[PDB]
Amino acid sequence: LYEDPPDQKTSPSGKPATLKICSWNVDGLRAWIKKKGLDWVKEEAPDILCLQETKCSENKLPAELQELPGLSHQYWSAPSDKEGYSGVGLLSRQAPLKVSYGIGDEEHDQEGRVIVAEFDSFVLVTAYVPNAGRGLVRLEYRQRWDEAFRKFLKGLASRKPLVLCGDLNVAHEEIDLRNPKGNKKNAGFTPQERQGFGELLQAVPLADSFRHLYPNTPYAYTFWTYMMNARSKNVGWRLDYFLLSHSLLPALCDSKIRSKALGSDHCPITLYLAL
Ligand SMILES: [Mg+2]
Repeated sequence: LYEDPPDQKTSPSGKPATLKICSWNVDGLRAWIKKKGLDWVKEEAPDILCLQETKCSENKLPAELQELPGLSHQYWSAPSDKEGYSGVGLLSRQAPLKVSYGIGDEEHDQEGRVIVAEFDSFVLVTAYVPNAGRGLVRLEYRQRWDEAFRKFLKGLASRKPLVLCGDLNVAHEEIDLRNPKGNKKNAGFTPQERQGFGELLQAVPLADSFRHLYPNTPYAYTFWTYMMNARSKNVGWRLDYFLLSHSLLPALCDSKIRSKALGSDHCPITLYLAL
């Protein structure tokens, strides 16, 4: 019941898109390669690629990344304790003016979850938000994360327009997942997580780029459980977002969900800006 519409590559005022950002929870950089995730990146040819759940360090990266032309500025963050879990990457054609790691809070900065890249007219944040876990074992920690992240982004957005992208591990509203009723007590659709997302949009403020453009479009998901053939059945959740400072809405051309790109239990999302 879902086919992503064609790429809209001009802005509301007819200006051509010039900046293409792709974000993807890859479920392990090495498995993602074995599952032919990198071939797709080459076709998409984004100016900036944000990756979540790399499960990799800046110390143990695959060598294919070094030969990706068009994405030669590469920044990585992995947990401070063990390796093989979480982790994020940000790869850019253009060198950012400044790259920083984490959200300025030691409590929340030990799991390789956030990279901040400052560009000329905007700041890009990519995030892998803590999953509330099986049995919601981490829901209280996730609530702490949500507040600290919100406060961090509010301060960031006070100085420069913000693009936040990544796996935010929440389906905001019922339209954002195939089975809302059955998941209201499962990670990603608890009232606590949904309210945190709503407060994030209102507080910073940020706009949900996809839902701004497609306010009434159902069955549009970016994650499906590996099990039970969920992806072939489109039993999914929209967990991956581009959230934009409002001043970037005149530059917004499109916000895509790359449903057919394989390699992970998430699919990529792609943003087009006329910037
Ligand atoms: Mg995973």
